[PDB]
Amino acid sequence: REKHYYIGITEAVWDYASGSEEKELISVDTEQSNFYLRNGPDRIGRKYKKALYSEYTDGTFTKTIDKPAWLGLLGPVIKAEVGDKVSVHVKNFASRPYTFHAHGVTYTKANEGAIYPDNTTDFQRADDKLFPGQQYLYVLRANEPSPGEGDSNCVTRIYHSHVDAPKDIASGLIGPLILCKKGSLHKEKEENIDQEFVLMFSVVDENLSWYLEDNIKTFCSEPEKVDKDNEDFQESNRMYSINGYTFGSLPGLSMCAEDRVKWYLFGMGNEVDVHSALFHGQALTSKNYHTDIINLFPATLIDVSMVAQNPGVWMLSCQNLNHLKAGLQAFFQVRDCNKPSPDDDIQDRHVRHYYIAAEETIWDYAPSGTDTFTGENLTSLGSDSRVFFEQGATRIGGSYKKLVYREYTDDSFTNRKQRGPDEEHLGILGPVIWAEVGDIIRVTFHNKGQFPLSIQPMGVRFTKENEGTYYGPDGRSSKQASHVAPKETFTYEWTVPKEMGPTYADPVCLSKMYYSGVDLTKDIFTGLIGPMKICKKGSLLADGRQKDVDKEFYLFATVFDENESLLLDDNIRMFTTAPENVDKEDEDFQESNKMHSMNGFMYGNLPGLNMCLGESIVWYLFSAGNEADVHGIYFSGNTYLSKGERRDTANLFPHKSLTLLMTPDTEGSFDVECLTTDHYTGGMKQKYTVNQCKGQFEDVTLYQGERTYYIAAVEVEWDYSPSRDWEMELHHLQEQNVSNAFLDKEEFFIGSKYKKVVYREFTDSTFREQVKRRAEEEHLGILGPLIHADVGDKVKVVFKNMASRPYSIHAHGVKTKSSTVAPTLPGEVRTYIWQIPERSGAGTEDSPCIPWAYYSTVDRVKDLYSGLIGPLIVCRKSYVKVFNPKKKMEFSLLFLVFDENESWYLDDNINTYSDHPEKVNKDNEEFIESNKMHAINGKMFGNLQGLTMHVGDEVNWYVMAMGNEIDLHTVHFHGHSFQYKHRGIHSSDVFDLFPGTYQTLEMFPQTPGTWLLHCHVTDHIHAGMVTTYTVLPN
Ligand SMILES: [Ca+2]
Ligand SMILES: [Cu+2]
Ligand SMILES: [Cu+2]
Ligand SMILES: [Cu+2]
Ligand SMILES: [Cu+2]
Ligand SMILES: [Cu+2]
Ligand code: NA
Repeated sequence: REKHYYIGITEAVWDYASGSEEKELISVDTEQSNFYLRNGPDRIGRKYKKALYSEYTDGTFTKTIDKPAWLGLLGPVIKAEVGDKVSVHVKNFASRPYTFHAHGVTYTKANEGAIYPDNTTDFQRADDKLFPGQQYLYVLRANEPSPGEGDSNCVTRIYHSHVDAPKDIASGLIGPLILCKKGSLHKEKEENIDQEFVLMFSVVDENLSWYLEDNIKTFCSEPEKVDKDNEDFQESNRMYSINGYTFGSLPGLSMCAEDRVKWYLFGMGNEVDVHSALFHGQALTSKNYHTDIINLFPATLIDVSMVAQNPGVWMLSCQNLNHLKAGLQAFFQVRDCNKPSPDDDIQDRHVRHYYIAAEETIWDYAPSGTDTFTGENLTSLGSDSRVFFEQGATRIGGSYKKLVYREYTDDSFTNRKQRGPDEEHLGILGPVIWAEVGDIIRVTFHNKGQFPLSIQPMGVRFTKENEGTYYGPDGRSSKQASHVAPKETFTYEWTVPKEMGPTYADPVCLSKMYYSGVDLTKDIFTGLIGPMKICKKGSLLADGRQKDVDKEFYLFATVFDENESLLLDDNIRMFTTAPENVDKEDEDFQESNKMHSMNGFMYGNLPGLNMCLGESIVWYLFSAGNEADVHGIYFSGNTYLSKGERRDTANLFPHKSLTLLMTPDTEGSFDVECLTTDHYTGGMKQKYTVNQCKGQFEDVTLYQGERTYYIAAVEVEWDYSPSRDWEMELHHLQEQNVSNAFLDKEEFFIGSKYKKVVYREFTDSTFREQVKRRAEEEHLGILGPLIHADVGDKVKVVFKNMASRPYSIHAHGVKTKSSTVAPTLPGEVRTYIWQIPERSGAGTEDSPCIPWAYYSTVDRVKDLYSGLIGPLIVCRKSYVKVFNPKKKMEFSLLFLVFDENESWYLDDNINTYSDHPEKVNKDNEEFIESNKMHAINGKMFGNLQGLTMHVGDEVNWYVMAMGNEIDLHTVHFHGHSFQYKHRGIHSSDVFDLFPGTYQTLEMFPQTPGTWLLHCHVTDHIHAGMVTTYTVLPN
């Protein structure tokens, strides 16, 4: 279809609380409320000026069309079906240059709506910058791999200005392009959908807007008492919002019961935006998999379905805790329009009645007081583990009073039900609640604590009465469910109807959690968290095991803020011997009580994780917390399959829950750990053990071929950005001046060139000749040599250490002989046996070539940041089969903010490169900035080159990301979409990366021009994690 959309960039004042409330929110008092919505002299408050898209009838732009209540500040909705030509008529009524850049959709270089160096001119910059008053036509065609085969009828896509996109997004220009299949739409609305909504979780940083100057003068009553760097002031401008509606203010979300609702969600913003949206007491599914949470990061695109049940009014919170108490809340209002309900009638309805008590104890994050890994007493002088565990003056140290759930046999909470053999790993986790689809869970809860508590589950049904978090006004009579008094008892009825359990395509049993629901921002962190496990009808033994599985495990990787324990007070009394000197707001104090743990154990001390070779293992993982609970739970040595995909590493977030299926092949003592730099060094690393419980020769199956890459570790001047002309043209085009923290040399600072240790390939085993880097290998940079392998091989890596301290080399997915890597001393040279079984390459639903990282493992963290990272691709042994022409290209992309401050080569870096080596205060955080290098494949600001291809090629992009907590990255390709999974059943143009995420992205280029490739997180675009790839016209 040929479609037209009239959209105008007007300027206006946007109210982030739109009256008149005066609601009852979770973990929010009016002090919180005020921090953000008072209001000068030194505070802008609750209304700001923003530039916003608006819909009109004509290209006269003389009458408008009202944007629905619930849209808030978002531009109007552009629906497009496949092959439609959409003509977006724009008029810039605002006071500055803006644009209209679309996403899941095809456009020439003069319908992009975006401005960078792309080699373009004159006729192709009419898109790139609409000056004030100018009108423009943006021509869109719905002609990518548009929605996937396995994607649903319509998917979430966005549009926004791209002059300085963070600053244009901040300023209010952002809106939804819903993208549907040919031809799902009857009268602009998906056939057989009753309700269509769009939501944005933006932490909308109004400090970054173009309208701060205009906003401080207009709203701050005394504008020279306004240090724009006032830590506090800045944070007073961070509107934790849903369509720009902070604190429960989002209006217009009402739906009749039994309505089919599509929700078109997306993240937007910066490092701070680690969302975790929850639609309270409601049925969710994404791609015919159940989802309880919906995480969203910057520009994370995703749709979901819901049949709206349970008339009433419910919270749509985000359970990132720091987000939650900055009021990232809103309500949706499920009607009782009296539609007839299709009631099965699940036969044979079973009742799982549990007896749990909340009570007190001391933990003992380290029973052993040592590091099973390094061997050391955790408190040794200089150790990274000391900080957390140190005791005396104003440091609590190693043990904390915690409330924790525990199981009792019955009614009278008198006999326990003692922690059995395999339940040894649970630790701080409460007892597992479990059920089948159709059941009726009940939980008799008794409190034996100082404070009042509850049990809020995740992903079961509960009537209003049973809801264990309080909020309103929602019409609740009893507050008893939500508030249980420090020695009271309540019970506690949940149902588990079909829609809350796992689907057709889902695993057997879903990973879930239950927590205490009074004040989430303290009760979970206090120890009030247990695992839950809802399973398919009859998939469970009457004892509660999965019918065909040997061992089940549970893991809760969270960072335990004791800092917000209900009992911080109680602990400062009970364990500091200068309690009067305890400054609760002292950074260095706060650190002491951040127990980076798994099941509340640290530095190797988790018992229970024990299994025999080749057993059916089913791991259930979950997490909770805030934007520093990004995780990569990597099992060394073994891998798992989850919904037909193969990895070894679990990316976890607040209220995320993963079910992993594993059958473990190599025998030994292997490492569960968080790849996230800080969690490792801070003690998030445990052990599991595969034992020989019969055997019994010593190989239990297979291998075939044998390949020999000659690799070497060396040791070189790495410039991160040798030209600057790209950066220079960028900033000249946007008319910005800007100097750069990282790159500019300053007085005392480094800039761009740093000594690093890179992997390289060598020809013989003499290493006198280093392989020359090809021409379509030249895009790799800091990466080591590409390593191909096929489902069957073995890989000899012969590794010389042409470096100056012990390194190693090893790869994810890959298999070896038993649970150990060998170090490789300088000058010395060594061989590694990487086996490549069935469990190292694609799974059912994986596309055939899948990448992994190979990296040093002397010092996981310091080695990795120093330069030692590479790609290993593990392709399925194809065929006798097909012949006649293909064409094909490959690109490995590694997204990493390289912490040069962690380099072994830092000393030498500083001495060598800085103008004055004396002025370098190493803890200076002007400096910890200059040396955080934001880069794709070790290169920045268009100095990652020879991403080059031709129209009609078949490109596989091997994207990976490693590193810290800051290293969440969102990959966006301008011009083109892509697919993932085998064949290409899911399409998107933003792929979400964290440390331990590796994925093959199938792209089919088709448009001549030079196109941009950024991380969509605001800090990283601006830091220089960006480049272009060129597509050429045959
Ligand atoms: Ca352009
Ligand atoms: Cu959030
Ligand atoms: Cu974008
Ligand atoms: Cu990024
Ligand atoms: Cu784009
Ligand atoms: Cu962009
Ligand atoms: Na404010």
